[PDB]
Amino acid sequence: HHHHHHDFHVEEELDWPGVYLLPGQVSGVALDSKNNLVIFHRGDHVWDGNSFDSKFVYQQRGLGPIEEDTILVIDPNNAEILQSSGKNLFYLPHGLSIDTDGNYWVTDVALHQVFKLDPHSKEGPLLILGRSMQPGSDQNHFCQPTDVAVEPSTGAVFVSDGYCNSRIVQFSPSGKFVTQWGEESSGSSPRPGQFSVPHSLALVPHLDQLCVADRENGRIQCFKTDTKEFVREIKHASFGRNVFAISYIPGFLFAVNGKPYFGDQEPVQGFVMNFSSGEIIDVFKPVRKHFDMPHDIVASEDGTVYIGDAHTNTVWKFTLTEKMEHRSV
Ligand SMILES: [Ca+2]
Ligand SMILES: [Fe+3]
Ligand SMILES: [Zn+2]
Repeated sequence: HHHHHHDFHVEEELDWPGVYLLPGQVSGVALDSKNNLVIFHRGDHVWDGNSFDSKFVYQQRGLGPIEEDTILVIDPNNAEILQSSGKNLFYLPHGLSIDTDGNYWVTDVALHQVFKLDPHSKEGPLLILGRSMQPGSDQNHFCQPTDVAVEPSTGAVFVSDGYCNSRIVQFSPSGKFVTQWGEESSGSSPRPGQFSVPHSLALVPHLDQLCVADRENGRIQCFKTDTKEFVREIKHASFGRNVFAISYIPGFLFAVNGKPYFGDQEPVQGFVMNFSSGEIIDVFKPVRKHFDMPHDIVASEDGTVYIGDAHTNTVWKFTLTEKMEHRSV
């Protein structure tokens, strides 16, 4: 604020070779305890108009599951693939997050399910939530579930359930339904506690909060994690129509929006917000390749930010910095 604008800026790390990877649609990103990037991709499977019918049931079961490894851990420096798994399990990968023990938490929009996986196991999922290929809206069904966040202090499993639902569901560490909140965003304006496609979750550990990217409303909703009380709404004209994904590190909320329609004024970008005020302090995009559907984002306390694209099938590494003078502008 000494010069006209703001001093924090996010910039692509150009010496990171992970941009040269050729995965399928990249649906989820996360960081493991060694700060390695972990991605969740769709191989040769694509989400299109012939994937689901009118009742949200998956059409291409006979093509089988994705045959190639679907989860990759990627070195933060040389971008080499350190390990891979997720072979012969998934149909349309979506969310990926990692709990405090290092377990993977994954969602599938075709299966309508949520998986807990031990990364160092050879004997299949530790937990499966929801019913295979069966979309629903009760305590034991999902409808195209989008993301999962697991609270390190309680072990509470939160699932954002809604490309066709409008809820967040709490589960016990043993997979048992605890509680749920949220409903479809009502007539005229959308009111607090109402989702239209809860698409991304970020926990705020020491403020006991949970943040939700409401993609169709173009906004973020924050809730108190114990009481479920609506804390706050973040909405900016810069987002445009969508907020696809969010990530928290102390001090900052990071977000990606959606691609503009023809005529739209708001480009596709990463966003950096001051977490307290909720205000956008920085806007960014890659130098190599381009955003089309940036779909998930994960930030590290060390200042690293990763983004995966579900259309250009790419992951980028970025770095948050504060500089005395702005190299650009
Ligand atoms: Ca994620
Ligand atoms: Fe300044
Ligand atoms: Zn999605």
